[PDB]
Amino acid sequence: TVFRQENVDDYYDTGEELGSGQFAVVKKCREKSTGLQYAAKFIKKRRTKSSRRGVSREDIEREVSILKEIQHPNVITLHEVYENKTDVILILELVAGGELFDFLAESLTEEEATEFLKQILNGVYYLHSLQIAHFDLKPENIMLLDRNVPKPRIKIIDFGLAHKIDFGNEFKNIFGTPEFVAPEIVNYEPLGLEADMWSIGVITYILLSGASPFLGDTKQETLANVSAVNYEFEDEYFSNTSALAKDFIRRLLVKDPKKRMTIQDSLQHPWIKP
Ligand SMILES: O=S(=O)(O)c1cccc2cccc(Nc3ccccc3)c12
Repeated sequence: TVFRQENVDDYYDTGEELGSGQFAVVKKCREKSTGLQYAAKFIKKRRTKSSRRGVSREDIEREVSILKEIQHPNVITLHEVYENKTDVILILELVAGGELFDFLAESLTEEEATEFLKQILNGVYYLHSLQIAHFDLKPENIMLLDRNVPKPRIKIIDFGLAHKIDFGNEFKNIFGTPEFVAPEIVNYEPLGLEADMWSIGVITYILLSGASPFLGDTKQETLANVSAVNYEFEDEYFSNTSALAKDFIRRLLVKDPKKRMTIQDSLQHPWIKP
């Protein structure tokens, strides 16, 4: 699919940088015709077929195709796409409240944690209902709308690893951040919606304790810990956390993806359900 090849600068003015990655950067921007504000993601294209710099057009198109499908209060949405010889430029919904991750650096109560968690689950329920696996859920990819409120509103961002799961599983090598990837990712096994549910378990553990369940001193140690389900609830961190909260985490951090709670299970779990 080809995108708008007019100069994006004829239609938008850019401002503050919001984020920066290996082959992309996100700038706050303002559309000239409406004064409305967005987040412009500049993705560097591959210059040759066999290079490893830039993002393959297949991977860019996958992200765009998935984003075009999305309309939900807890997931980022796409406004427009432009391109030129060097970049594809996604004009995305503006989220300006910073990362959940940076909000966390400022441990949550269970009520505060579930406040965020419920929005994350609602977002994921929407995605999984559309057979979309995110594959990169972590605190850095949970963004706030306004960070200066009691219960901030969140949007799930970063669909750079997201895949449609048309057969209940995809077999692709889809490798994100060791701390947050499920054992099937570590082991290069077929992957499905279940991988996201593991990531939610890791996020929940961190929300409640400020500690990462599988984090080792090196990436290989972290990955080995994940594959072995090498985690425990440290009393120093969890002594005043309810056993039901621990139960919720325990049913997500399960090696066999078939035995892991699904997104529907997680919404009906007694810790979450009203
Ligand atoms: O996840 S995106 O949907 O692009 C996204 C959407 C909206 C706002 C974003 C702000 C900062 C970083 C992003 N991600 C990002 C990803 C890769 C490189 C640089 C930034 C934001």
